[PDB]
Amino acid sequence: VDMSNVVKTYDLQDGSKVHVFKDGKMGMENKFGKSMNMPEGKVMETRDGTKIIMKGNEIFRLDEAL
Ligand SMILES: [Cu+]
Repeated sequence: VDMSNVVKTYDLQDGSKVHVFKDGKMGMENKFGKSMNMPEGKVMETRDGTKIIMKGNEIFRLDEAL
């Protein structure tokens, strides 16, 4: 992964990673570095307990206010 152009990574509980790039592209790799299609509309939990959903090429994160 070209981490110098990655602005945010989400480290998922299952060891996969979602990477969001400076130009707005997004990709995913499993724990072995194999590319994955991103599951749109699926709740995914991060290692620190955050939950996210990807929809319309955007990341939505559990509202910390609640
Ligand atoms: Cu995505």
